[PDB]
Amino acid sequence: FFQPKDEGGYFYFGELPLSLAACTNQPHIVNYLTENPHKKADMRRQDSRGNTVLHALVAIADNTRENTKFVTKMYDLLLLKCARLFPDSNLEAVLNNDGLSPLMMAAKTGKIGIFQHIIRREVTDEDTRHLSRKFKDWAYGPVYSSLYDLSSLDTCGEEASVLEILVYNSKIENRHEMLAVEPINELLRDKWRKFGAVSFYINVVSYLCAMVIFTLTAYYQPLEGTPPYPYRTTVDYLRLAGEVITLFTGVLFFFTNIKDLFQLLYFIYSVLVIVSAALYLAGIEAYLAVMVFALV
Amino acid sequence: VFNRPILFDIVSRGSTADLDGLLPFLLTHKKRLTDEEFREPSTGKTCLPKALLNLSNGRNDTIPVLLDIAERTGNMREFINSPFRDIYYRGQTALHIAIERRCKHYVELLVAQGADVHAQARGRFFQPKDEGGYFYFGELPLSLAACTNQPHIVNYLTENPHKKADMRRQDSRGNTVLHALVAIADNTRENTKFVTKMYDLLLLKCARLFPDSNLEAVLNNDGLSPLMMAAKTGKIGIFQHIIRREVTDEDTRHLSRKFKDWAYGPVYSSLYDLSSLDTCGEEASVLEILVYNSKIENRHEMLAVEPINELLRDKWRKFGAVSFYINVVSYLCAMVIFTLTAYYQPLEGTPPYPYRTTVDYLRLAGEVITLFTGVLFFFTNIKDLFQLLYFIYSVLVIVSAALYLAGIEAYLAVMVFALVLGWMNALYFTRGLKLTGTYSIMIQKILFKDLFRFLLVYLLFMIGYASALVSLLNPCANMKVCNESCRDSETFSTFLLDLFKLTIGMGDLEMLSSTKYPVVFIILLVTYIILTFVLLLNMLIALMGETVGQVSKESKHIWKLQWATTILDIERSFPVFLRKAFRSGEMVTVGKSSDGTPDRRWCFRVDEVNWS
Repeated sequence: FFQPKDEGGYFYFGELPLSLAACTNQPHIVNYLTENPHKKADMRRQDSRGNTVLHALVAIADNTRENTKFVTKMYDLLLLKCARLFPDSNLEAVLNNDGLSPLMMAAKTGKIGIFQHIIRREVTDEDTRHLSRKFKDWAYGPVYSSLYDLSSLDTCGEEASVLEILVYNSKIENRHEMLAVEPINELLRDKWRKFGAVSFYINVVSYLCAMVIFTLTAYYQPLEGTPPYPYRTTVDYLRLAGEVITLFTGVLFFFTNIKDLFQLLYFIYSVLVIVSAALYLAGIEAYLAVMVFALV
Repeated sequence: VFNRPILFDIVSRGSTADLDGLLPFLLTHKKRLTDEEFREPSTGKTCLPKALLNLSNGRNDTIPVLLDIAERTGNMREFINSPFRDIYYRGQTALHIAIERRCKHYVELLVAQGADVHAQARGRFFQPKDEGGYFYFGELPLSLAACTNQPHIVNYLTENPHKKADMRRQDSRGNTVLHALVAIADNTRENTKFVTKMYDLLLLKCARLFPDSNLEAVLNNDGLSPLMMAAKTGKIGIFQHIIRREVTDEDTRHLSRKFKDWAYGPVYSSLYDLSSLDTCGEEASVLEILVYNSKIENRHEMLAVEPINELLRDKWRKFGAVSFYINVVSYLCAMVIFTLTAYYQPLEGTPPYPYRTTVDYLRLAGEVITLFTGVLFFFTNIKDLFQLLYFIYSVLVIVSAALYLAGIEAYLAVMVFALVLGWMNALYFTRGLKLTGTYSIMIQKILFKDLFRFLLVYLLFMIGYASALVSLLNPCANMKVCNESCRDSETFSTFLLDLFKLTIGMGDLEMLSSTKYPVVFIILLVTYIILTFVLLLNMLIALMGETVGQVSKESKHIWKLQWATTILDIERSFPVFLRKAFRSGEMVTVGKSSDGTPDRRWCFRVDEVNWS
């Protein structure tokens, strides 16, 4: 009954009385259970699913106005609580059984509201503001040089950066809309005007050149039967230099997909180029038949 | 006192408790606080700007004490003039910072002791946002208060029982406070409201205090009027307001734009001025920059203002359609005459110059006026020193003239180029009446982008597959079974010809079963031709069907844009000083005090209807 609604469950709050009060929006109960002149619980202890109260709080979050308002401030309340009462580490760093951050789980299931808020929020009182996200640098009248943090936004597959789950593994109804947030939409242009178009154009021009070279080596072959390996003369150096770089493109696109252990087509390309390489190494009839498959 | 850091700490704290009794040391060791070593040489900031940079509630009450110290040295001038020196923050006398933080008290003091009412901080930080700049206000303290919307500061700096600045002095970019005020103007409600009235405030100020000339007349380094710069960057709001505004109090209303003539109940014969609206390239009239040089996101919308939209019709119903029809009919006649002289020529070889008989007077009279149209369209574009096509027309007509003057063979070859290119240019007139020129919209996308890239990629596809097939005859032995005319050969490219003939989506090529001739060749051929000839062109057909629904405003908009372009160049083609449109107006004292010109002060009259 307490599992999420995709495992036959009816309501999943987090299997913890503290989180049970949290999701159900009973702040006074939270203040009591966190601290009271008796037994008291720490939001430290995660659940039987790897989650602590924050992750749960994100789970049952929704996008309707009501299911954003209260949860927004409740999250910050409990965060500041854990901060003050544990002013050495932070709660945000703790990961679930899948090792995801609460921000990560916010991204995956596409919870717009809580994510849109957690990306901006800054701690006003500088007493302990050392967990804020948005900063300030200077305001010369009408222009604020605002400064957005990036610490789990981009590390290229080293700690499951959020942008990765946004781009590759996301099949989310709100995947598009979430990208409209400032420090992501801008980061697109930032990675674009540098290292964005340069390598893209390099790759497209090199690919077109390789394909035209394969066409070249195709049309200038000895025709009318008998395809053995004829490389013995200077004019055949052209075909030799074309086929070696053909096999080179093959092994390169092979290495591209073996590192994954339009995502396999360029690999089947390499497979057929290797078929061609073997068949031409044999140098027997009915063996150029795969060169045409490779070209097409 | 002991170092630059200690005093910076003292002042950033905000209490002179650590500064008291330091001035007798300063005088003791002749330490003049003006000295530069107490400035971090990275930029040059001194005690005062570092002080004012830190502000609690608007009061860091050691500042007057520090200035007392400066006068204990006996120096304020060197002190209060300590401009920042680098490429990021250049100049920027402390007064700029004080005004930016907006504590009119410290403003009062600094100005009273007297800093300067001029410091042109040209640090790249202060450039516009298209030269790496972050904020461009106008390099003048007065304009700095203006843009930042601090009216009281404006009243103080304009006039006060001390040094005071005149909005006369332009910037290091040719601009005075009005031009700047237009620069940082925007189109959002907020960035229109305050700037609207601030502009009028400062304008009336300059008027009253300089009631001989006007500020509006002063031009920037590019010689543009503030109204001009408003037009160019497409600032709708400030422009829409400056075109209507009229000075209510007739004491000095001799700068207003809209006037009144009579109101017979519900009809007001309102009268809009035109003094920088139209002079045909003599003083950079605003309509010119609106029509020719404008590539503005709001170029269309700004035209919706009354005394411009009406002026279109005004120049249309007179001198608008007459010369347009004259030009189109004369052009069609010239082209049909060139066709005439083309078809009636001596054929079957031998094109010398045969003009010796009466029947050849027809060809002579046709070719002379052909060369005349050529030299005319040549003169059209040489005055510029569908804007060069009619000139390349003339170039090729002159090629034809020279080649026929030679009268040798292979020399009529350019007459056909001339005829075909002229009948292509026939589209230039075919963009006016009857909603002609709709194609001229869609050709903007299909010829340059869509059909272009499609034909490129498809040609590459088919040539690659052609190499494939011409290499795919040796196994699957040489046979290309006769189509539904190259036979097995090795020459150079006849393959490509007959193969393209095959690729023609002409007749649904034969089907096979129990293969005897090339076996795996046919399946590749059929799947490829299905790919390219059942999807690609269909991809493009669907692309057309979806892209055609983009015409929203650019039908009437490109229609009146044609109006603008054509009509205005028409005016630009013949003597405008002749009796033309944009008629006269009411006489002096309601037609004087030049933003333009004589007592008539040429205006237009629009008859509005309203009930109230």
